[PDB]
Amino acid sequence: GSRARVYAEVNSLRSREYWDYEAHVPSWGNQDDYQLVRKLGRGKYSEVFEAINITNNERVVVKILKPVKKKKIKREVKILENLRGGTNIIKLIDTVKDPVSKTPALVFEYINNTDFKQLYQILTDFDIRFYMYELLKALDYCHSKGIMHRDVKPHNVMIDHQQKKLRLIDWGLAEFYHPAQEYNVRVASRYFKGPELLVDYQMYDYSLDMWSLGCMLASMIFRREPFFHGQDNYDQLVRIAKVLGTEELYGYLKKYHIDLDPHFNDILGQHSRKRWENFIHSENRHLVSPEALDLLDKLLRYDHQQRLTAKEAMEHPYFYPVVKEQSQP
Ligand SMILES: COc1cc(Nc2ncc3ccn(-c4cccc(CCC#N)c4)c3n2)cc(OC)c1OC
Ligand SMILES: [Cl-]
Ligand SMILES: [Cl-]
Repeated sequence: GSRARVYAEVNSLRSREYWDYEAHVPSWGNQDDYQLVRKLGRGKYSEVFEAINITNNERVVVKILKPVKKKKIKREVKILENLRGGTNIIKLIDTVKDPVSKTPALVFEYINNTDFKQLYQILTDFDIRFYMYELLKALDYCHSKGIMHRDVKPHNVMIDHQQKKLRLIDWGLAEFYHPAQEYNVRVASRYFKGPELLVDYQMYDYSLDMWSLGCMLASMIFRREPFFHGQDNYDQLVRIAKVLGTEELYGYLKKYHIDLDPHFNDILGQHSRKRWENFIHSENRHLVSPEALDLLDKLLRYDHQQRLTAKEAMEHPYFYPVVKEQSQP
């Protein structure tokens, strides 16, 4: 068995109403209050449009939800309501339906986001520390509120690089953590899936998000994006094992009594645990420090229970420059 090291009992200590999302009843307003301007993106079960609120000329974003169980919609809405006002959590402004189609939609604050594929390549050492610290604030907050995001990746982190404002978005895969609950492993996006997901270990927790965050950190400081570039879910674990080593993998599986899909027998091979310094070269050297490598080593661990918590990560020396700069000249 496995239990989160932090925030394990959060939900059981709260009113049932807090976590019993199936009982939540959203109030659906009129989407006619919003003029859609342009498409910003899409997902498996949504598309998102920039919009103007006709009544007050506020620029917002409208996420039109594609056909899903009402249950998944209630989950996302209740989670967003529970996290509202939290540090660096996207603000849910309203829940609306189009009168003709009857299609439900969520309205969020607009962030003047720079595409990560443009942004990450101009970030300084300090900028990476700063934004990673901001994202950690969001994760410590949601974890403290009993919620796992389960889809941390650059696409889900909106950054206004002028305002220095970061928001964690797309809470559609987020879930309430309950100790000993077995969860579906078909979460996250391939390059950000923790080893627990890839070996079908269901008793995971908030620490899944910390794997994903470590993947982001590695891509930012080393400039190899994505960092672990699997061709499929099987190959994803092989790419991880080429860095973290196979001995440590087999150790992890034995510790948690995880049976390894035998398709891995012929593709994993035997790999040493690598030095993180191996990834340094002339074009990324300025973004790498001993502190960054120590943090990465403590996030990207097979054993989910051994990974730093969001708060432990915030306390790491890598972020000392950020903590110091929070008092302006
Ligand atoms: C993403 O690109 C851009 C995004 C934004 N701004 C923005 N602000 C808030 C939210 C909330 C959800 N979203 C979103 C958008 C697209 C897709 C998804 C994923 C779920 C679905 N479908 C969420 C948001 N996007 C601005 C831009 O330009 C100013 C962009 O262009 C760079
Ligand atoms: Cl979203
Ligand atoms: Cl250190």
